[PDB]
Amino acid sequence: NSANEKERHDAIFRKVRGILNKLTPEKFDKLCLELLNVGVESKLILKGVILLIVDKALEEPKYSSLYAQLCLRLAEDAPNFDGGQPGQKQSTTFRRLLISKLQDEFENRTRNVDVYDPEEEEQRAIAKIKMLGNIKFIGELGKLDLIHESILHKCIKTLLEKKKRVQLKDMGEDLECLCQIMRTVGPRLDHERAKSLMDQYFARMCSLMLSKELPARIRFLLQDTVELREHHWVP
Repeated sequence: NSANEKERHDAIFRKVRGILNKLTPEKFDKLCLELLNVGVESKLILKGVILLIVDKALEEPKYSSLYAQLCLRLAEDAPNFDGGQPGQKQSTTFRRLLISKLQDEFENRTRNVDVYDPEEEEQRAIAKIKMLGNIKFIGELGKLDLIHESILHKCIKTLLEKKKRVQLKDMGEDLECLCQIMRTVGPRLDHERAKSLMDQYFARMCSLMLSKELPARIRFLLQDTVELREHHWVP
């Protein structure tokens, strides 16, 4: 294309970043409409929009919920650019690239944590916080059927895994995140084919809720989650 066409694309991306910056529960409705007006033009523009959204989500995980809703709107309204049958769950360009991108962030954020596996200690603690933010955003997307079962199980597996370095006394926020995910996605993941895997997860959970190394709040949070499953997740 031309140099001006490249400039036009770059100005749109700078605009998308601004919109994401001032995104709030109160402004959502309006800014969401603006984003839809300029961020669905083509495949190329969709790729950048997704890159920026995930960028912001990991910077402010507190708003995962908000950004997840933004992805839902785009998934439903953005036009398809790939080349389905009636009654089949919708499949589009946006949906496909979103799934792909989160798989990418998950791999990079994982590598940042095991980079050491002094000053380096402060670095690891920051990467450990990024990984949790990443997992929380994934949970929120799964809730709206924007990502699949495979990556969710991958999140659960890393949260329950016991590293040699880390000590049982330092897994509070890791275990707290797990209970969050479990209450958010647990019911949809726990179907017949998955009985074996899930049974395995909750056994591991029961043998930790009585640990003297974990705070009171943590082991009470595990007990409440376990009890919910024993009740077939029925309210």
